[PDB]
Amino acid sequence: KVFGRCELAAAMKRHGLDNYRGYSLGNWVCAAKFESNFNTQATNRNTDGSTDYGILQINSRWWCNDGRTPGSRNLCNIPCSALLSSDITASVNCAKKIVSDGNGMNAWVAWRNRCKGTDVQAWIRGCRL
Ligand SMILES: [Cl-]
Ligand code: NA
Ligand code: NA
Repeated sequence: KVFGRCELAAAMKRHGLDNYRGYSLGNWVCAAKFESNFNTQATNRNTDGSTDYGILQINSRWWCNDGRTPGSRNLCNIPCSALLSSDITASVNCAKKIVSDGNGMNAWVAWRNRCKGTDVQAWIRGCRL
């Protein structure tokens, strides 16, 4: 599913991401835009042989099981393919676990490089929320 900006903000709000660990909603929308272009089916292979999956590009080295990442962990306890569904429940719950882990949203390279320190409110401007 390719989400619309406002449609994604509303699903993110419903699942309790707005101000989760102090990250306002526009942070999560902005991270989604640059990680997956709002596409729940996006996959990207990393140099280390791990793969990122879904709307928040959650990585198979720590967070989900894809059966092909030697010696990885599965801390969100899910097959990585669960992260590609048009329902984002699995991605959001897993993201709550990641963002609590110590580095906050710096865990998302595109967030650190493209969203951090910018006017992230712009990402939810005009949304009926
Ligand atoms: Cl933080
Ligand atoms: Na915001
Ligand atoms: Na594996």
